[PDB]
Amino acid sequence: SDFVGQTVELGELRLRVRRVLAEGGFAFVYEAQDVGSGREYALKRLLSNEEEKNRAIIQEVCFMKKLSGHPNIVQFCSAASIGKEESDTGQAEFLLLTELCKGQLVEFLKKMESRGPLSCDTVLKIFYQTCRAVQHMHRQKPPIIHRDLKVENLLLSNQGTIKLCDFGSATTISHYPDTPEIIDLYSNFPIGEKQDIWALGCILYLLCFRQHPFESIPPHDTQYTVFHSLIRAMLQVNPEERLSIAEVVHQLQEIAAARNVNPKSPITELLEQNGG
Amino acid sequence: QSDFVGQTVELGELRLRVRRVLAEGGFAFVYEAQDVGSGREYALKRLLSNEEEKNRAIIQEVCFMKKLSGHPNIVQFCSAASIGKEESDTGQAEFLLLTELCKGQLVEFLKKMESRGPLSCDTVLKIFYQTCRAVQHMHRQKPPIIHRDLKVENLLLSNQGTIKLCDFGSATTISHYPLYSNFPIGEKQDIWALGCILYLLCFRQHPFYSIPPHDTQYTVFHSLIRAMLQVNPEERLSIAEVVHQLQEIAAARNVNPKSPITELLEQ
Repeated sequence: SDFVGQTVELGELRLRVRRVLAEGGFAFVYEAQDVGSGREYALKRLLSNEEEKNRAIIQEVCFMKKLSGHPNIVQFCSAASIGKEESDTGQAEFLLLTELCKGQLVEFLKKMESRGPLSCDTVLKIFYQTCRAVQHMHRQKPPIIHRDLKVENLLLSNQGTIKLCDFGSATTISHYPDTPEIIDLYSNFPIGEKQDIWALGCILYLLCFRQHPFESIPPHDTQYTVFHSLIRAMLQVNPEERLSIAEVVHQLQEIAAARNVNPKSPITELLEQNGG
Repeated sequence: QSDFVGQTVELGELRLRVRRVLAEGGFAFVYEAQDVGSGREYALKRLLSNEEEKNRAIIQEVCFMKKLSGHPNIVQFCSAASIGKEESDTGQAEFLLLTELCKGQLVEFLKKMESRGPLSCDTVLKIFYQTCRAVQHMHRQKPPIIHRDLKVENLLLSNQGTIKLCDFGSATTISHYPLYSNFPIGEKQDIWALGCILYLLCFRQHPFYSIPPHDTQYTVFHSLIRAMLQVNPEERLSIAEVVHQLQEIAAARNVNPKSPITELLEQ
């Protein structure tokens, strides 16, 4: 692989591939710059030799496009595909172009470790903005379930706000039509939301206490008390007793209003630091 | 455990007497049901769930059944309904899927025919064509619906003596589909599974291969078997090509391959 250095055409864009930003399973992510305009992007390149992988990749692209437009989701810019024979890999090649963020949230959190625990207001804004993204997913008809919510996948935008970008594990119901009860487009069964709520509860716990919860709230904590009932309500062992994302977001708004915080605003205490 | 036989279940205007069990398994049981007000008979599938992942898979199955209904080789969807965990007698979410009642499972009828010797090429042709036509309807959707569990044991025979597909519990597709229609997304594995069915109908064993060296009866099918069972998925025929070849075979045998499979229907 030396995709770095190449130029890639996507519609009217001519993108110089500047460097690698991230790698792993299906895919690598690069920094790219459009020659005509100077605009900068993240370019994800996913390779497939197999029809099951084709389906998963195309599904990811559809979710990115569907969810784009929310302020806490990365913006979808464009996508393209190269057939196996016409590609330089001898594989199907998929190119997904999105907004370039400042970097991964955890890189900015590392910088704070030497200084001290995060303020409750910083936690509040990170977690609110994350939960707002998840809300936008769960409110779709039918709901889109993320299934892989983790702190290490969250991005910080250039404006200092959280962005979700990893829809490779997401799922929903296809061909949803937009005494027992006849099934209506007005259905009220959970279809995966509750596991996203649990995963978010783990994020909250980790943001406050800086340890992973499964290996209870630390008995001597008095700094993050404001979040204790939410943590307990999201980490209920029985999925059906967990809050919905609407209730989670409502509670975080109440908390923000009571703390004089606009929870949508830039997380400036991270944005003073370096992570990408 | 079927306390359910003998109950009456209301689904809108239907009042369905649950007459007996037809089929069972992990997810679900299937019952014969009869509407009191009309005398109409149905298959009633009852799917129980204690978890959200299963709720999703169930509702997905219902959505596929409803989307595919209307094709002559797909069981007809009639209605669906749910009972919440608390209001249900199981202490679980209960889903009820009501469809057309078929005559029975295809393999039951094939068993009866064993006594009479190998199936004629015409019978194989009609069974296989009608199966492939159902799969074609799936693969032609935009985006394609992939079945993923095609097997001879799951095929039904209708009351008119035609093949019906009914098991969409393993199916998948792409949601929120908008540059992409050239990529296979699972069709080739359905093709392989269908090739196994054709082989099994002719030679009465599952290929897993090799076409039996001494066969001269089913020669007309040999290349289609080989073309569907290619080791490399991308070298396998599409379902459109498969159907085209079966139609040519039919026309050369003077057979309307959509018509009732009468030789099964007298069993």
